[PDB]
Amino acid sequence: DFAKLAAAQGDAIDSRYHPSAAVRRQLNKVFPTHWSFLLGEIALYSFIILLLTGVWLTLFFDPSMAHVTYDGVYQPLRGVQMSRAYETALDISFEVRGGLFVRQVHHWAALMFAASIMVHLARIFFTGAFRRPREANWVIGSLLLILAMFEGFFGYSLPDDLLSGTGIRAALSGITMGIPVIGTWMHWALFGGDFPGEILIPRLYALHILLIPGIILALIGAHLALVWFQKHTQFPGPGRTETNVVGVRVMPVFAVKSGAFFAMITGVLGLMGGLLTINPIWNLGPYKPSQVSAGSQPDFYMMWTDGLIRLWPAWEFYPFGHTIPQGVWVAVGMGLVFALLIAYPFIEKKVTGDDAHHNLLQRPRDVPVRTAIGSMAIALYLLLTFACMNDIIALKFHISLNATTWIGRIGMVVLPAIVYFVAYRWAISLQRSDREVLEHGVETGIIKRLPHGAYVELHQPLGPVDEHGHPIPLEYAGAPLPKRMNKLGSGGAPGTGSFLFPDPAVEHEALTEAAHASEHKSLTALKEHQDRIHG
Amino acid sequence: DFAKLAAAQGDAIDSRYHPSAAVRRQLNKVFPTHWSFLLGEIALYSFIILLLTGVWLTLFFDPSMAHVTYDGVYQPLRGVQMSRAYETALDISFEVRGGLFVRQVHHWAALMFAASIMVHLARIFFTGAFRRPREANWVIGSLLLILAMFEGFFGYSLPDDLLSGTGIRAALSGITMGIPVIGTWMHWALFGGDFPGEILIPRLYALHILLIPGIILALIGAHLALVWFQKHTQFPGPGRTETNVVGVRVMPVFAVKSGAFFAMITGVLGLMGGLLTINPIWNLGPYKPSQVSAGSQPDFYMMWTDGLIRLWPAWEFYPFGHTIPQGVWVAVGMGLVFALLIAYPFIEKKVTGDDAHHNLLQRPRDVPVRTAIGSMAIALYLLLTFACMNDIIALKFHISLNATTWIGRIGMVVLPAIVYFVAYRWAISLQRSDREVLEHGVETGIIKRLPHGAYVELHQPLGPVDEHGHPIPLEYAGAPLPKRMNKLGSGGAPGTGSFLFPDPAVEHEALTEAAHASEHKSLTALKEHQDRIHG
Ligand SMILES: CC(C)=CCC/C(C)=C/CC/C(C)=C/CC/C(C)=C/CC/C(C)=C/CC/C(C)=C/CC/C(C)=C/CC/C(C)=C/CC/C(C)=C/CC1=C(C)C(=O)c2ccccc2C1=O
Ligand SMILES: CC(C)=CCC/C(C)=C/CC/C(C)=C/CC/C(C)=C/CC/C(C)=C\CC/C(C)=C/CC/C(C)=C/CC/C(C)=C/CC/C(C)=C/CC1=C(C)C(=O)c2ccccc2C1=O
Ligand SMILES: CC(C)=CCC/C(C)=C\CC/C(C)=C/CC/C(C)=C/CC/C(C)=C/CC/C(C)=C/CC/C(C)=C/CC/C(C)=C/CC/C(C)=C\CC1=C(C)C(=O)c2ccccc2C1=O
Ligand SMILES: CCCCCCCC/C=C\CCCCCCCC(=O)OC[C@H](COP(=O)(O)OCCN)OC(=O)CCCCCCCCCCCCCCC
Ligand code: HEM
Ligand code: HEM
Repeated sequence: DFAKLAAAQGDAIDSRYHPSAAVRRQLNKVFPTHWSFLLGEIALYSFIILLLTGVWLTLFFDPSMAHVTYDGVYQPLRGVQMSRAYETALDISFEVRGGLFVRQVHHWAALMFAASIMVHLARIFFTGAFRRPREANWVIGSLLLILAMFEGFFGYSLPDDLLSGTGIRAALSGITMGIPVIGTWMHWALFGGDFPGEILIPRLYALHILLIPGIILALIGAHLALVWFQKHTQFPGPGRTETNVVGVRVMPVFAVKSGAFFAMITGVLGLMGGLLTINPIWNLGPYKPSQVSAGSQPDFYMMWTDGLIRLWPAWEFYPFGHTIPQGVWVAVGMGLVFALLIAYPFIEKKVTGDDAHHNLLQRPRDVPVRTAIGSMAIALYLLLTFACMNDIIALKFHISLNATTWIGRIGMVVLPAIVYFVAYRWAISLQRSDREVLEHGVETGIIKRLPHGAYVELHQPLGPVDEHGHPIPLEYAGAPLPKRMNKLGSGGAPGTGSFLFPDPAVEHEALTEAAHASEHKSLTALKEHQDRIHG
Repeated sequence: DFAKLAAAQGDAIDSRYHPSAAVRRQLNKVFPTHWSFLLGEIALYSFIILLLTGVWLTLFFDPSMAHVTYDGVYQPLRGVQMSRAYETALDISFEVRGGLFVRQVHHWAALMFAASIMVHLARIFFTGAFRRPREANWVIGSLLLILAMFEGFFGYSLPDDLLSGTGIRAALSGITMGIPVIGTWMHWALFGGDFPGEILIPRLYALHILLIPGIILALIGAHLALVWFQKHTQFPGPGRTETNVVGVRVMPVFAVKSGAFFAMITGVLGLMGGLLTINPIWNLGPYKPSQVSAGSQPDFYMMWTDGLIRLWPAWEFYPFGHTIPQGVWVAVGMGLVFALLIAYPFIEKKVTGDDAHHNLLQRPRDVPVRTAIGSMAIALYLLLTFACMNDIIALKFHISLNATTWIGRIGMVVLPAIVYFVAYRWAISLQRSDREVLEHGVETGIIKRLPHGAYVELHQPLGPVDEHGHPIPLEYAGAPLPKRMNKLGSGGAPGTGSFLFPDPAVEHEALTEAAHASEHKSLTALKEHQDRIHG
């Protein structure tokens, strides 16, 4: 008797505790059903997959520089001096069933985690989901993005490898040791001495399995709690105002679709862990200071820092008996990037002057300057990311390496400006398109007027029509407009039988009539709620 | 203008978010001010200190069996093959400033964590805090205790040492291989091979710094949330009923005293880490299968399992072509111990019939059978612990080793019975003493009657006095009774000046009658509330 068991367990729960009111509040909480609001959920799900795979990896990984001859199963690396970290990473890859798959899906989950954090940041920045409220949420999210970047940096550096060890030698050692006043002191305190210090990988292992992931988990908890109790903002729409949340309740629809999205995201990650090879450490021999490859790139999230290193024009300063290497330039650049990213909402509010409590998002077109600035920043980030890849770009796409380097150098001041101007004008022209649609109706097929040979597009007004043909122009309301009769009630009722065969006419008529009635009911409910709110 | 800054920050917080009602609820939450309710806080604080010191330790610890010659500073161990784990533990001890202190305070915090968990378990069990509302809390707390025990095991097993290594060899390896159908398979899965498998310490390091601490943190969060929302139970008292919490609010008093208690617990643990030497691994050479020591004990929280191993009388069964060693006996014993501990509240309610919502604690004297059973269990646990220590007990206290082993064997069935009987009768006699006080008043000095030579103790009634000398007996209300006029309004007004010199008589009188007024005001307020609840 499952129903009896469920009722008895509910009574027991509500007797031991009294969670009825709180649980009802959680279930009734309304969440907007916009697709762009699942971008953060992508990052959350990738983080969960990262945790689950990381536990499995920690069950088999041994962090240490203690030198060992492989004497394992991978023949091409046998009798070669390697660290225990590399040896156990190879053991995971080869001598543990499914270990290669687990580590590959872990690395793919890391890449998706970074990418989805970046996409979520784009969404919130361009839709203005940070101003007045949620500004602290944006701040902690920026901290979270930085932590994710460095977490992946320590992760793919964890198995002592030629590629990743070269990346460590470049960034962690050179940049740290070039910093003027305390650079060498930070280097020696991180590495327990010179660069190959015997504690680097154990320290990174601690940082990467417990310390940084613990902070990421705490900040994700704060992030989700803030989103939960500072009700999710929504785009302007029919019944959507600054003092309501139009969407679907947590229990029936939102919960099921979020769980299904989690399932699909982990399916994509597993498919890619299987079908696509990520970080073949067996190909990448053990780290040796004397050995190196030509690629020498970090993961795509640190690729912009690496590209900054490559592009910056070798400017070094030599004060009285001292040196200020080019590493400090990139270090200060990263510091500025992170400071600006963290402090943007406060910078934006100081500049514009808007401290009003904003709960309705604004379409990126409706804010030309901010969308222009975001496009400029994304252009700079892409420029740096491809500058880091200039080696392979030059190799495959036949362009001289010096040409790629100088293309990056010139573009990082030219391309951001070009993209800013183009994005600003593009946003304003999207606004102009919205206004033309508002004042003339949607466009359709052309008709030749009866008496004379006039051609008229035969528009379709979106609002009340004046006594004569032309309609009364509507006022923009911050919400998307239908620019194709395609997406309106025009040519959208195919025979509802099947792909191969029809259904009985009675069933088809019943189905289509019921669907039309449901559409009428939904639109009327939205219209009446909107009228009640604004009247 | 700190006041203005605080006001502006509060307004900004209440504008961005709306935490006014929730924060007021948290601040106004009332917590009973009984000392025994700080026992769980002791464990929580020791856990926090454990986290803080463990992060520092992981910054310097390298888990690996990779063999290395020390070549450090510690002269007595130079050129000796040791695992990198032992080498880095020695490096923490000697070659890191304060690393010895940090690891010692970490181990002392582990011991205090186990001890305070045990004391808190005793408190709740004997006071009946596990009844209907909080059996789930009891269950998760039992899981927490088990996790704490095993994490301490893995923690003092992390630095591969002679003592910890032989303890691992005995408990983990032997008792795992002993298990009949899957013992050897479990051993091979855990160690990745034979006992000295080269993944054991990395696996334990992961389990100990990330996995088990994560589960313990989640369970402590659930525990504290349950205590917070299922308002803390309280002992019977003047104004205390099953539907109220008499105590102090969170903000002014409880928060301050809890923070101060955490400070003092940290101070005790730091003082111990300084003055008392805990696990001096340097005296203990690196683990070798051949080297041994006479002591060979685990930490006190696993000493009971080790004592079970020692005492259980070598009963092995040999099915058709197989063996069932004596280790499986102890494995089943531990299983039974944990099962009974976790399932006691449900066992208690099945036995007694209590399905009532209990919010008033029971005095251990007021619940004899449960008090007797708890005393019997504590006696068994102490017998097992001292049986594990029987080696050192025999060495120092001159008792034959065989004599101690057989004392343990006989007493593990005799001492539990003796302690059960004694505790049951002791509880009933405490009840009898309480009723004697209720019916005769508190006892005082003797007086010789005027006409004849009778001697009367000159009692002091605690309630209304009959028309004649003898008082009207009061009804027992589950609250402690004052058996000394010491603790009542008698002999409690020393000169309030100072230790060496007096104060002006006007000041002394003002202070003393102010205190008298305050204490009688408190008594009257409690009395009025008690009368108001029913009257
Ligand atoms: C399994 C099992 C319990 C087997 C029996 C072995 C055993 C514990 C026998 C009892 C030990 C005793 C009390 C020996 C003294 C001789 C004796 C038996 C006298 C008769 C006992 C009796 C009924 C006396 C009447 C009055 C009475 C109650 C006297 C008790 C006297 C004592 C010793 C009280 C304290 C109890 C106690 C600490 C016993 C030893 C237990 C342990 C584990 C001590 C651990 C310990 C040791 C071993 C150190 O060397 C040490 C060195 C430096 C700093 C700290 C320590 C430390 O903590
Ligand atoms: C970026 C932004 C919105 C900024 C707001 C303004 C602001 C506050 C700036 C503060 C700091 C400064 C100085 C920033 C300038 C440079 C900068 C952004 C530095 C930090 C870099 C960083 C940590 C994060 C930037 C993240 C971001 C939003 C990236 C664009 C990602 C998005 C939304 C892409 C569109 C979504 C989508 C369908 C993508 C798939 C289509 C493809 C393939 C797009 C192109 C593409 C991309 C985007 C790669 O990242 C990439 C990496 C490695 C190999 C190849 C590719 C590649 O082909
Ligand atoms: C060789 C080898 C080892 C292979 C394995 C690889 C490995 C190591 C690990 C991966 C293996 C596993 C275990 C994969 C599956 C992971 C997993 C749990 C998937 C669940 C998805 C699934 C099976 C769905 C079935 C379809 C179905 C009926 C769905 C509806 C019922 C379900 C499952 C609902 C789940 C709801 C859900 C995702 C809860 C997540 C809980 C968390 C952390 C947060 C909740 C939460 C969410 C989700 C928000 O979006 C949100 C947005 C704004 C503010 C707050 C929140 C918030 O608090
Ligand atoms: C990849 C790209 C790089 C990354 C890009 C992200 C960084 C933030 C982006 C842009 C910041 C500069 C914005 C433009 C600032 C406008 C200047 C001005 O002239 O002030 C006019 C305003 C309007 O006032 P109004 O009553 O509307 O009158 C209309 C008059 N025509 O005045 C004010 O309130 C504000 C005056 C002071 C503003 C100070 C803002 C900067 C604070 C320091 C942070 C560092 C900035 C880094 C810059 C890159
Ligand atoms: C929080 C976000 C995280 C990110 C972005 C991340 C990223 C990465 C990446 C990219 C790798 C390289 C894998 C490879 O090269 O095969 C890695 C390795 C590893 N990660 Fe993480 N990780 C995260 C969290 C975790 C967690 C929570 C754990 C433990 C529970 C963990 C444990 C490990 C281990 C043990 C390795 C070494 C595997 C190997 O050497 O192949 N990671 N991580
Ligand atoms: C939660 C309860 C915990 C308990 C009961 C516990 C217990 C112990 C004990 C008794 C030791 C032996 C120390 C020595 O022999 O000097 C130890 C070692 C260690 N603990 Fe834990 N610990 C806990 C949590 C943690 C956490 C959270 C971390 C990491 C953040 C950690 C990291 C370590 C490390 C790295 C060692 C080895 C250091 C050494 O060998 O000296 N512990 N643990």
